[PDB]
Amino acid sequence: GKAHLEAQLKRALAEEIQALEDPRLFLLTVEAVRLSKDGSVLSVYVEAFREEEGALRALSRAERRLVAALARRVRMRRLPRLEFLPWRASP
Repeated sequence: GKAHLEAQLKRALAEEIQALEDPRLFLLTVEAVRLSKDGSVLSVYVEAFREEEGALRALSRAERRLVAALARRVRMRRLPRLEFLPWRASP
């Protein structure tokens, strides 16, 4: 189901973000993810160490490379696009 795919995507994305070198992402962690009803978009809730806005911009800028990274490890015909939000916003 949905909950299981979200767990796989969360662990996968947390690892792919850790693989990025952007200093704005230092010590950033992924608190949760939520996929849209149809799987079109994955909302990713993160906890930034400093300058939360800067971390969100860094992830947003890396969105295409991150989706490419997910496509290499998750089996989905079309991977969801990513929306990055502050951890306080998680459902």
